[PDB]
Amino acid sequence: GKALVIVESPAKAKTINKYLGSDYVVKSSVGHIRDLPRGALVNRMGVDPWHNWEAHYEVLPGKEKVVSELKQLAEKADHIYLATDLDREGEAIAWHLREVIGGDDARYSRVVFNEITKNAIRQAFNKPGELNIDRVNAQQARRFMDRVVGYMVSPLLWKKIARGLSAGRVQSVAVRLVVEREREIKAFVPEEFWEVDASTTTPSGEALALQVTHQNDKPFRPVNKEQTQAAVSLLEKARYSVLEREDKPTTSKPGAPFITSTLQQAASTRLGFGVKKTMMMAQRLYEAGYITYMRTDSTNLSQDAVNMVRGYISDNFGKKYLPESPNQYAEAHEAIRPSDVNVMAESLKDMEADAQKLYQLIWRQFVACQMTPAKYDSTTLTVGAGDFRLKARGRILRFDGWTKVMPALILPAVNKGDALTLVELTPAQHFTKPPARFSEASLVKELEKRGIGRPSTYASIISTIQDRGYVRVENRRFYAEKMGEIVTDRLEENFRELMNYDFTAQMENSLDQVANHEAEWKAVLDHFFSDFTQQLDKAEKDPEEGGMRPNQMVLTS
Ligand SMILES: Cc1cn([C@H]2C[C@H](OP(=O)(O)O)[C@@H](COP(=O)(O)O)O2)c(=O)[nH]c1=O
Ligand SMILES: Cc1cn([C@H]2C[C@H](O)[C@@H](COP(=O)(O)O)O2)c(=O)[nH]c1=O
Ligand SMILES: Cc1cn([C@H]2C[C@H](O)[C@@H](COP(=O)(O)O)O2)c(=O)[nH]c1=O
Repeated sequence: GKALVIVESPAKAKTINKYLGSDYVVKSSVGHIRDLPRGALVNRMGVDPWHNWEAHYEVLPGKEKVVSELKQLAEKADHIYLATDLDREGEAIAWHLREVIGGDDARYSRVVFNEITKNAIRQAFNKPGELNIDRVNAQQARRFMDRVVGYMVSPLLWKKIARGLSAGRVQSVAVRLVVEREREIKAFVPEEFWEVDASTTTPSGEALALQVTHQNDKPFRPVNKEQTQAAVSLLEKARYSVLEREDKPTTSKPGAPFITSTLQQAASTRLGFGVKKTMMMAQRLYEAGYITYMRTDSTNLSQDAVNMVRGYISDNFGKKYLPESPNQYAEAHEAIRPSDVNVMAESLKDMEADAQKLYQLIWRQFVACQMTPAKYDSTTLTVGAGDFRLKARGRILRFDGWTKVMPALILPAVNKGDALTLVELTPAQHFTKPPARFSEASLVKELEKRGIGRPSTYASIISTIQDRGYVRVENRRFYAEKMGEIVTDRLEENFRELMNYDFTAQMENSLDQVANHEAEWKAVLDHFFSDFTQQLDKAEKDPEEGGMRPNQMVLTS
């Protein structure tokens, strides 16, 4: 008569089983159990846009075994707990388990937790919740419209452009961003601008480096060899002196604990990890109960989490690193942080080196976020030389603050009015450089920025656009393929709304309204499908009627 606890993976089962008494029987479904696959089109999609979005879910291959294994486990249990992940997909999976197993809805509870620890599991089963149909509807809505775009747009692409090509509701918009970035880079015309550095000696022979900033009180920006040399000869004869000294106490505050998007960026910048790699390892860490749920865009930290880390900072770093009050970064979810701050990367049980480095990265950002600011004494020397003004910036670390948890890593003395002796002038030619190429994690950042992605879809978006001749990662950077641009233009021309960034961001909002009972999923899908078929209908017409242009290059005749 024990309770049945269902999770989606063996790894998560093992971890949660350590925190559930013998009264519970943990069992992983190891997969989605059930899911989707002119009536022909409807059957292929498994969803019917014409019959009020009636769906057709069938158990995945070899899962009928898992199904028949769960039912009998349920008949021996007084209650079934669906402990799927906390996001919508997880809710949907919980729904699929409750549907497939059957029985009284009262026999089912929906436990929510953002980390698999003793206390988090206790709090989750002490106040078990109900399955939220709206989050399930929100998830299915997303899924249904992705199926519609993919299965209804792709065919048009095969007929008009080339067979084998794919279309993705959000994938096509992600690609568009890369394609626009590609075109920016292709059209960019580098511009030449000069800079002039001056080496000088303070009264007491100390070396001081300055860069000219003003000439005639106007920004010094020579654009060629002659203008620079002309400025150089004026500068070689000028008398140098410190027009003014400015000593200001500055500080650098630690960043907020990680959320999905920032974790990916930092893992990509500091560890060279790609999005797929970071998310796969994040999941590994989360499922082993080492970090909080890795799909979040909430920077909140629970009081226990904050008090725990503050205890760590206090014992391991000291009073000077402990802020008076806990840092508050601005839902109900939490940031990606380690579950136990006292567990070090080196102490993780079965995690490969890279998974340890990701944890370490998460741990440090977490601890640092709750530490005091670093203090520096910033100095700004402004030097006058004839009609020129030169600058020298520098700072010395007074207190490392939060930087103490990061790996271990000089303007001379001079008073206002002191004369500087010129030693050498160094003119340097530079050129404005084209916009940086998106990186996997950098594209996500842009996606988030535009409210296009979502914690649990960012990674899927990145991968899903990568193996379809549209865009490719070369040296950890995105490059737009010819087909990518060809398709992106076709879609921009005949599926404007679908390709529009705001509308795409708005759809994410529309999905949030469904998840929050502020909109009905079918009506939302109806509206999406309405705008969609209208776009699609004109796209299918001959180009002479405003239809999509075939990817052809007609000869002279
Ligand atoms: C997570 C992490 C941060 N940091 C420091 C480097 C950055 O400071 P500087 O910009 O002053 O170099 C800052 C970046 O934080 P984020 O990774 O959150 O962006 O935190 C490390 O040195 N190593 C790490 O592994
Ligand atoms: C799994 C999944 C989750 N989510 C999200 C967004 C929110 O963080 C959370 C849903 O929670 P909410 O119902 O309380 O809004 O999960 C998506 O937007 N798409 C998905 O596919
Ligand atoms: C080209 C290159 C990028 N990167 C990174 C850092 C960032 O995570 C990402 C690109 O982001 P950025 O445009 O903000 O620099 O890829 C490396 O770590 N090494 C490299 O050699």
